[PDB]
Amino acid sequence: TPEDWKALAADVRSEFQWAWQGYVAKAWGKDEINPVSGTSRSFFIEGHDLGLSLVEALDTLWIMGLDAEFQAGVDWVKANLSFDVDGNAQVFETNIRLVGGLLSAHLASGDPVLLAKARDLADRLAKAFEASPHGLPWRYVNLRTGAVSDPETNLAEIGTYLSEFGVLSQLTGERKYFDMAKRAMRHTLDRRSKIGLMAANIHAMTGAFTSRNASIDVYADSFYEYLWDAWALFGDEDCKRWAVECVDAQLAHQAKRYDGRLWFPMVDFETGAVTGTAQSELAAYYAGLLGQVGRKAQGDDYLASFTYLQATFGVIPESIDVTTGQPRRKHTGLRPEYPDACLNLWLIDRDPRYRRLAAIHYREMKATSRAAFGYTALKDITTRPMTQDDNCPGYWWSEQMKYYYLLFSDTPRIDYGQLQLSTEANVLRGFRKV
Ligand SMILES: [Ca+2]
Ligand SMILES: [Ca+2]
Ligand code: NA
Repeated sequence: TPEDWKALAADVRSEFQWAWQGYVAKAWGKDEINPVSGTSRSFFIEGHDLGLSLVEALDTLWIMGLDAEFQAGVDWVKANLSFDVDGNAQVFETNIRLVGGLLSAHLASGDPVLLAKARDLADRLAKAFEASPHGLPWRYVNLRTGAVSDPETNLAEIGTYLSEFGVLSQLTGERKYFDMAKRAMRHTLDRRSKIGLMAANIHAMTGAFTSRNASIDVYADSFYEYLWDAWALFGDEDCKRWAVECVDAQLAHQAKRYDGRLWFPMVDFETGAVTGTAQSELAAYYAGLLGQVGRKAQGDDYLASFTYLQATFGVIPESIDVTTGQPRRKHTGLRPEYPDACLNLWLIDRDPRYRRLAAIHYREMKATSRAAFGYTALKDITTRPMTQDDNCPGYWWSEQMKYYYLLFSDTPRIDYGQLQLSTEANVLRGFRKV
């Protein structure tokens, strides 16, 4: 019997609403729910929660037509959320989760307060960029005082701002945000090796690389997304060029086959010698990026490596050894990158294969991660049954339930031709208001 995609979408929505009810009951205004114990935890600043999961959920709720829930969340933000806090926030996570989550909720609703708050937060983050003579952000900033800490940063944490900051520039009229984000990316691109790669680790004050490892994976990942995304969102010609050049260099020097499967291990950024054998589950975003930049066959080949992991292990292992294709770790982070890739590739030509694969992933999530008050990360994927930890990461609220719903629902609330998603799946273009 053919899959009833609309029924599956309705199931995703039902499960999301059920999870939201758990959040309201156990973690209202708090950063994350721990859905096994039915408690909450902080994310950015211990003991000074910022409603993280609530903010992350907002655009998802609106897209699903969970309007009462959306408005309850928006109304909480408007009454309660502020960033004048004497504590250190990680600049990267704060931008993609809170600035981006407020922006997508603003674009869905039109509510000016959500933009005001996004902009206030971005101005606090800007101090981290201003503290570097290169415009490379320090990793942490005190939200009240502007004091910075830890300049030993990485491509992802210097280069995952241009989508949110560029949208701020469009909405506010002030070019400073776009300019600040782009300058940091240009810094590392200008320091590409002769083979077109950047090392993943960089110092905000010296402006120099602090390792020799080029990566598509953790430390680097979303830098490469945001090059393409800035072309798509802003028509930036430099970013269009850079996106394709960077991916070309990765395909030339990092694409390696092991046991017939495509992987992208770390390599020396100048010599191309392989320098690692690990691949994170988090690398699966790259299958979608490959399609976006005009390398779809390569993207499908890379997706197939993760499809192998899903078919073999049920849940994709958090990290694997590329030389054996086996897990390196047994726990998980309830990770969204497989349906991320499926949605991004499906947006190209609507091939139902991607729906098939994402449905496996959703059903596996239901079979493994469901807990009393929501969905949780896993302790051990190798035992039967798989054992659970006790945490619903904030990104779950923005990412995989949205990906599944967008893949299955054909919702009239999104213009699928104009849809743009941040690395946190915040919708930054494509809302069709009712
Ligand atoms: Ca991401
Ligand atoms: Ca992306
Ligand atoms: Na969101």
